[PDB]
Amino acid sequence: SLFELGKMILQETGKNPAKSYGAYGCNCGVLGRGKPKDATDRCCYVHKCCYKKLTGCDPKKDRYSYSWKDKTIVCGENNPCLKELCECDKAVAICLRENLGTYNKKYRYHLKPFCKKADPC
Amino acid sequence: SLFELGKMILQETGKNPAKSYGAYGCNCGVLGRGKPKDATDRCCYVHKCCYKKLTGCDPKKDRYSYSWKDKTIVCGENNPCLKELCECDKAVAICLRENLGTYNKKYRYHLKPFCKKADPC
Repeated sequence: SLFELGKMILQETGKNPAKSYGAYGCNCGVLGRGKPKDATDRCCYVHKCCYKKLTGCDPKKDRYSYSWKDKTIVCGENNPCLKELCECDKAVAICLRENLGTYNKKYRYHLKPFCKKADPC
Repeated sequence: SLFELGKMILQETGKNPAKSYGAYGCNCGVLGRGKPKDATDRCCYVHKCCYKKLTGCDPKKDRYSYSWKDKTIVCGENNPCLKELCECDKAVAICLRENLGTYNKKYRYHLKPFCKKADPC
């Protein structure tokens, strides 16, 4: 769920997930995707395409288990959808840390109508 | 959808809905409900209970038609669910404006474990 997603982002980035990534660019936050503004936004773009592949679970509300082992997110779920879901959130959190170097606050609270439509995943 | 909701909030409050309400208190822009921290937070509590009453449509994704007539949000649906959904979103947008007077930025990115159990809808 968003709880695990936010927690992972916190663990990887060190950043408050809601403030930094609850509404950034065209892909991080509510609504769907859009043409990404930067690398950080593209992580969320990939993340939402990753969500699309999931069936049998709810990426927003369904909680799942993972552990923080050797400072690495280790998804601990047998159930395929939850396991894939975990790996989706793990990927974006890793991706966000990797591109924190070009994070730009100007993209926070970016408005959707000023995002160009996304290509399909 | 969340797009129409966001637009209403902007139209009513004049505020970027993400910055002001994307994470406020225990009910605004956060997963689940919690005891409202203030009046603005209470708007979002009511809004989520409002959503819960809906049968037949999806609050987050289902688009609906409304208009801005004489600086008033005017829903434009006959379908009961889409109509009620629109009114749900309309009411929270208005509620948020009517409570800007006690809006407090300390409730932004509010820590969930400070939230007590919400009353039932």
